[PDB]
Amino acid sequence: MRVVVIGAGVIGLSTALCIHERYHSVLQPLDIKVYADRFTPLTTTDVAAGLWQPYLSDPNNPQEADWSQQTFDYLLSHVHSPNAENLGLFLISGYNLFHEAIPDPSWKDTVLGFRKLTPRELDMFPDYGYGWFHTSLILEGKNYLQWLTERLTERGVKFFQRKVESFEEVAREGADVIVNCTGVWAGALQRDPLLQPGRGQIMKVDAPWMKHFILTHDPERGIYNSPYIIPGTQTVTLGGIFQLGNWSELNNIQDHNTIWEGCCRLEPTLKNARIIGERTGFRPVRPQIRLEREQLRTGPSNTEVIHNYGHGGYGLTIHWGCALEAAKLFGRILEEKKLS
Amino acid sequence: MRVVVIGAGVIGLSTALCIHERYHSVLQPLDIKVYADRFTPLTTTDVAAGLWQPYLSDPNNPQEADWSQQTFDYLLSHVHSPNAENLGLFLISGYNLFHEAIPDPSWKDTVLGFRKLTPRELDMFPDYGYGWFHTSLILEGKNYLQWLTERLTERGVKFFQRKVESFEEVAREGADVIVNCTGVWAGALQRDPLLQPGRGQIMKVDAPWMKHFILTHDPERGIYNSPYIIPGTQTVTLGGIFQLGNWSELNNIQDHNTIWEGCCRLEPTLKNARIIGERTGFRPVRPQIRLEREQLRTGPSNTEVIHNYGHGGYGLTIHWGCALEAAKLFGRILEEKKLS
Ligand SMILES: Cc1cc2nc3c(=O)[nH]c(=O)nc-3n(C[C@H](O)[C@H](O)[C@H](O)COP(=O)(O)OP(=O)(O)OC[C@H]3O[C@@H](n4cnc5c(N)ncnc54)[C@H](O)[C@@H]3O)c2cc1C
Ligand SMILES: Cc1cc2nc3c(=O)[nH]c(=O)nc-3n(C[C@H](O)[C@H](O)[C@H](O)COP(=O)(O)OP(=O)(O)OC[C@H]3O[C@@H](n4cnc5c(N)ncnc54)[C@H](O)[C@@H]3O)c2cc1C
Ligand SMILES: Oc1cccnc1O
Ligand SMILES: Oc1cccnc1O
Repeated sequence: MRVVVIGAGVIGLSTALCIHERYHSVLQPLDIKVYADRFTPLTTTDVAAGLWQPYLSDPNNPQEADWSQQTFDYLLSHVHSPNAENLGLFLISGYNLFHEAIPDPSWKDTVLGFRKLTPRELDMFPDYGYGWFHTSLILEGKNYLQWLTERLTERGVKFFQRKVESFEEVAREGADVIVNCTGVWAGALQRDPLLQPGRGQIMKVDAPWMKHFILTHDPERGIYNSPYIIPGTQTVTLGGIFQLGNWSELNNIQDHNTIWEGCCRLEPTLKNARIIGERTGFRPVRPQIRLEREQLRTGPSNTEVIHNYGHGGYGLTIHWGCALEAAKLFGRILEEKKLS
Repeated sequence: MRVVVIGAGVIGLSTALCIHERYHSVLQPLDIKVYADRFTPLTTTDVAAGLWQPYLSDPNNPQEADWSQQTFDYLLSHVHSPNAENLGLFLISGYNLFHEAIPDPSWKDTVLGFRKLTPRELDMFPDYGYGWFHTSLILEGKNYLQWLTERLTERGVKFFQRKVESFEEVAREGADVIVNCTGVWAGALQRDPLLQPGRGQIMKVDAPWMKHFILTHDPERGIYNSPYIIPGTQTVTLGGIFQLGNWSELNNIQDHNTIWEGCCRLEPTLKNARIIGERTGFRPVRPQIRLEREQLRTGPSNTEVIHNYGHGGYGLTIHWGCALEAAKLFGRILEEKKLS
């Protein structure tokens, strides 16, 4: 039973882990290998602040609401363990701000102590007249990736640095199952007109007095395109850039100024902050996550492919539920192959 | 009009400033001097984390409730000014934890978004079965003292390092008004059996993933004797030591282990925190603050004394209200001296 996971971002590594921990005791030769073009300092997952918050509107696929929920419940049950720091997991509260009244989010009961902003609170934000406060979680991409990595290593999973040119190439070389977690780059292996980059650019700043996240929302400009501030473990993330179809993996002066003007307007104390770093990445945007099986007809017998990609701006928020679901699909392959 | 402020902790410095800004334009020869034995790194004020939160039970003197509200309102009006960091002022949310239901506090409408804990939140704290969540402010002593100092200097207020042996000594050398801001040490200038040290000890820790304050309450061990965790700007404060009558300005191994065990039980992730510093200070405990006038019968004509001391575990919380009220008493001296 030879398994190749393509992708070493959050989706790949979590999925790889979830499959191993669930089926290594019911499969004798269960070889799991991770093939990736880039690893854990240099993926999109690394660029993310790691805040748990799904989109405000209900998911096209209501399944996604569950996957996010399961991810929250799971992370929360580990927020008070000696590991948390190593994962980069911790609790944070903060504000979602809007110009006008809007309906509560579907997830309002997943988070802790979700409530509307009282007028006292809104006065700290001239530009805003409505919003929420709640306590969520941060799972810092970098850390989380390192942790998954050493968890995978100690479980025997081998890692290889390579670009896969096609599914067949990997099946040809002997994989029985292929787990496709190639993110925004999925379409280079199998055309997907629905999958597209939402370019994001962030600034890492030194503002340790910042203890709340602050997300602003403008329907006029679109989701993820309004300034946000998200404190991390060691630094504070400044953002508010979302540009569909842009493939330029390079920091942009204009976007820098936009991050900075928006965030300073939002929180004046930020002016005396020190700029540490800046980064760009590509949310793998898609009307819904592709997470399903496909029998790839190649040679004598077809090899099995589990797709797990298109997590847009919520990959950390949802990764774990998706990983449990990929593992499920994996178990169904086994029983059909009469190996369970 | 020669004015002497005795004391350079938060009470001295804020009262000095408050008096200058309110009366420098209505008195020509208004000279203000601060006499203190210890300054801004070496005061009890500096040992304090800076959380704004009055005692749970109502004050002996209900005036104190306003003085706190006033301090809060004022600090909150500057939370977003571009000075804030220099002040060491910032917003923070957090938990008050209890073993049993208790009535809401009187200040519940001063803080932001005050509410009770939901069951989900309580599960993060086995040992506790009830509590609060709300958003407050932190005014870090060290920074705030540094800030007042530069404000006072540019106002031409002179500081002198010296231990004052008596009120007479000071009046003898020319002061018309004396502002008594000598904290826990006040009894040495005028016996006060009501005033006593509530010794405290705290650990400063490197735990920057900690974004919430956590205060625990136990009636069996009593106020400030229960473990607490309070994130600052650069470090986190570990505490929960209150000992009436203890005059030992020296870090105690036992207390160290108590802080540590209590806080680790409370937040297991603190196990891998790095210990940076440790400090001891003396809460100026007294059944109520002494903030009032006294005409001290010295030499030919008596000199006026404003007492401002005995702020216990809540000096930073209340200091501003206290200063405005000390200035008011000052205004009354002037009109009696027929000089307004
Ligand atoms: C700026 C920003 C902020 C974000 N903030 C949040 C947040 O705050 N909270 C949240 O939940 N989500 C957030 N996200 C979303 C999150 O960043 C992404 O959803 C998530 O990282 C998607 O990860 P992935 O594993 O799908 O892909 P990636 O992390 O990009 O990993 C894809 C992997 O596949 C590999 N690969 C691709 N093609 C091949 C190939 N042909 N051969 C070999 N290897 C290949 C790549 O090398 C890489 O290893 C944010 C996103 C951005 C851009
Ligand atoms: C461990 C600990 C933690 C605390 N945490 C908090 C908190 O989180 N939030 C909060 O609101 N409060 C807290 N407090 C309470 C706060 O620290 C005190 O209320 C406050 O510092 C008292 O300030 P003060 O200016 O009266 O006295 P001090 O800060 O001690 O200043 C007194 C000054 O008077 C001088 N002085 C005294 N006698 C003489 C003399 N004869 N001649 C000359 N100078 C003299 C001293 O040198 C000193 O300069 C804490 C206290 C402790 C001990
Ligand atoms: O830019 C983002 C901010 C928060 C969550 N997801 C994103 O993509
Ligand atoms: O130790 C303390 C913590 C918070 C407030 N006051 C104190 O004294």
